[PDB]
Amino acid sequence: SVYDAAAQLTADVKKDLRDSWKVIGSDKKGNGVALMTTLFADNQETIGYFKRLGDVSQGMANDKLRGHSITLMYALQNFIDQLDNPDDLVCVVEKYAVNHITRKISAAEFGKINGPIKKVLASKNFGDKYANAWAKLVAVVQAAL
Amino acid sequence: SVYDAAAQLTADVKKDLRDSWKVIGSDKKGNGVALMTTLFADNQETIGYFKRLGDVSQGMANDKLRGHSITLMYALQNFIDQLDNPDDLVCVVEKYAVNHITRKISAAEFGKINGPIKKVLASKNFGDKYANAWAKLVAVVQAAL
Ligand code: HEM
Ligand code: HEM
Repeated sequence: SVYDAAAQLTADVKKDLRDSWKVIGSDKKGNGVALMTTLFADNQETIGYFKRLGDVSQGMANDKLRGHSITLMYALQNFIDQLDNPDDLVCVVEKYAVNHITRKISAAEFGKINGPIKKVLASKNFGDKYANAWAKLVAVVQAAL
Repeated sequence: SVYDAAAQLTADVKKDLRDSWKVIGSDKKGNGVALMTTLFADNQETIGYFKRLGDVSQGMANDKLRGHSITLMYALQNFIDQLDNPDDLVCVVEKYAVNHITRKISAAEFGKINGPIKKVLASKNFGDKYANAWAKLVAVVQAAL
């Protein structure tokens, strides 16, 4: 359940999420597009879902991809800001979950974002410990799909 | 064009937007729900558009309305953070515009949000000058509808 998944965000996990977000959240445009391009590059089978964005290989030059990417980073900002209150975290998670359920995105496919997050964190010198923390947060969204 | 509208936002207008957002954006859950409930109170004809959120008169207790309201405040956060780069502002504005075009929300209907914004600003003592600044930002989105 979403609530049990949310319960897994312990004190250390929340700390690791905040500390790493201070760095990756400071460049939403750059890191957001990096996240998306890495997803498309490593999981080419997911590109079909993003038909509305056009030629996603254009990266930063594609305005639709840039707009989508920046907005996605604000969803993460949203999650981080709700870590203090699990009932609020759950209602925003469920809101975004619906955006993906309507696009027929399963829990398994949503989980494909973990690879890209691990790589982006790694490029900023944040290792496995941080990648695992982020996987826990992603797991909360997965529980709602 | 949307770019024209964005490019018309001046230094004094941006200053007023940021100064007022420092306050209204500090309690996203509270002011977000206040915005939505005020819209429903003053413009009852819009309630039907939000059927997905369920019984909106439940206010804060309605988890779906709460999730929506908090997320709406991050859309405004997004706009405020992109004020100095018109190209970035335009791409996020067009992204959110699509969310409304798909729901058949016209430019005139979107402008109905100005009343609620004016009232919420007034609750924190931000007057007409600030309401006009916000109407200019809303007009940027209207240029995309
Ligand atoms: C960190 C994880 C992710 C977050 C926070 C996230 C967030 C978002 C947000 C905020 C939107 C815009 C919602 C809307 O306006 O309708 C979106 C759209 C979308 N997401 Fe995700 N997403 C994530 C991962 C994924 C993954 C892994 C997939 C695919 C396997 C996916 C597929 C989609 C699709 C298809 C859209 C619609 C794009 C469009 O046509 O505009 N998302 N996502
Ligand atoms: C300050 C202005 C506004 C902003 C920034 C804004 C932002 C948003 C956002 C971020 C969403 C979620 C998009 C999605 O996930 O699909 C949304 C949904 C929606 N908005 Fe707005 N909106 C604004 C004003 C309005 C107004 C005045 C109306 C028209 C009465 C409107 C009607 C809708 C509807 C019908 C939905 C879909 C709700 C649902 O079923 O989830 N919006 N808006």
